[PDB]
Amino acid sequence: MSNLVLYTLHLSPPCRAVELTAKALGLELEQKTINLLTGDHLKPEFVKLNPQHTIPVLDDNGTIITESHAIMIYLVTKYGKDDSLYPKDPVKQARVNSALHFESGVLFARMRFIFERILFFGKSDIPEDRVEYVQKSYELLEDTLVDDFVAGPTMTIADFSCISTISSIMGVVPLEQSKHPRIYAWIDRLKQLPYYEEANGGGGTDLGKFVLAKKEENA
Amino acid sequence: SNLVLYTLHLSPPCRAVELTAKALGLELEQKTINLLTGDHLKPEFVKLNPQHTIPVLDDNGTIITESHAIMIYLVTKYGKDDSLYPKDPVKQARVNSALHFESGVLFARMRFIFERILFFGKSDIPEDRVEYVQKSYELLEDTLVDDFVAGPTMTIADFSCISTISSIMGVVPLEQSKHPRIYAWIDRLKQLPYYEEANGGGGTDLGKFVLAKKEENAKA
Ligand SMILES: CCCCCCSC[C@H](NC(=O)CC[C@H]([NH3+])C(=O)O)C(=O)NCC(=O)O
Ligand SMILES: CCCCCCSC[C@H](NC(=O)CC[C@H]([NH3+])C(=O)O)C(=O)NCC(=O)O
Repeated sequence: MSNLVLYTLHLSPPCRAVELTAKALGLELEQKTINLLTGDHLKPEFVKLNPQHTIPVLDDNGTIITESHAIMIYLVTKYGKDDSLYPKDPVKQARVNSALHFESGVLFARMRFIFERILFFGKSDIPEDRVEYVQKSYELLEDTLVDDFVAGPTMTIADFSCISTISSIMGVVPLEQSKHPRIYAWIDRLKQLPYYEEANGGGGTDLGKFVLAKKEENA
Repeated sequence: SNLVLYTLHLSPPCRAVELTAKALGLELEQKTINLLTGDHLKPEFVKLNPQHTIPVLDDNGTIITESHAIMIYLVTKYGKDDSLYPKDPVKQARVNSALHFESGVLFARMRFIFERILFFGKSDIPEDRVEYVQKSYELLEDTLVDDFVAGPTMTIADFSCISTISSIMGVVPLEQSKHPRIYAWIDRLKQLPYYEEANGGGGTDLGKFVLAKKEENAKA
């Protein structure tokens, strides 16, 4: 059939989670750039694909899938050769599902509460409370990492959500190494992947850099 | 033997679980975790959930944290059919997408509003917080193309959404004339014979309690 299509932007953290998932699955993704910065997500063809007007959005031969965590689950279920990235055991799957919602309701939400007002609303500060909210999220991630990976002894799509966000926010709200030895060790694991820098590492670094740059530019 | 829920009825994600349990005909044994007295910060609770949030499910020794994971787990283990959580990958992707919209958008913005009031002695709701919330309503309204959030059928994504929306509309006004789809979706849900007991009273009461805490904090 047709190559999977991702409506996407490499700077976007949930887009990078899907790109790591694809690489892990040995899937090739056709990327169509939706540039948020020149407003492409609000242009009206894109709004028909996604009424929430967010990226990523998946086009699988006419089946449209919105939302990074739904996209990654969809890809593993349909294109996985096993369920190592997304367990089929109800209990180990619950540990993954709980970690995905941690990423969306805590890690990504708090990051967005910090980045969006700068990238999109023209602000030039990061308030004391935002810093504390984010740093609290780092601490929750540290406490969750009782195992090598976020949702157990094995790497799952919940690791990809988590690192796509953490690698972006770390260079704005500092993640100090000694308060956070478990996160540090975990980053190291994921960096061992052959596709890590390419599918996430650098896009994360660059998003952090870009927010600081646009913030001096807003002050 | 008893499925146990570590819970507080005012908490939206606890009520989402309560709705799901009713929809499946399950009976939950509820154990109070009083967040207002820091029950969740105690070592006994942190052992159950290192993120120290409610709800936590205890299924005969098996510990399942996080409302959305718990609802899935429960439908997976106890559902007689798949209508509340589909097996079909595409249909299921539309529910999973609404669940992450509830956690990442509806709940996270409601908590960005409530938490500072209930725990940090704040008397205000900053302007931007109100704007985040109003924007969450508009996104939900645009999502409701069908009768329910993830299609023509009611799913666990409806329980998660209403538990929250029923709590925040008490505090940040959800204007009827601008959100007629949300109002019609609410009326569908309140038809459920277990709606009031499982959700309606708690949602209303959390709204009230936030409004009362806010006034209290503005005195002293
Ligand atoms: C260059 C910076 C990249 C932006 C950083 C935030 S990620 C992009 C943002 N995406 C989301 O909010 C997606 C959240 C959703 N939970 C998912 O995981 O897909 C968006 O499309 N926002 C557009 C909108 O919401 O209107
Ligand atoms: C008076 C009732 C008001 C409670 C409203 C917020 S709900 C309770 C709050 N729960 C959560 O954040 C859980 C959200 C999570 N994604 C889920 O759905 O399980 C909590 O335990 N918070 C504790 C913490 O983070 O320390």
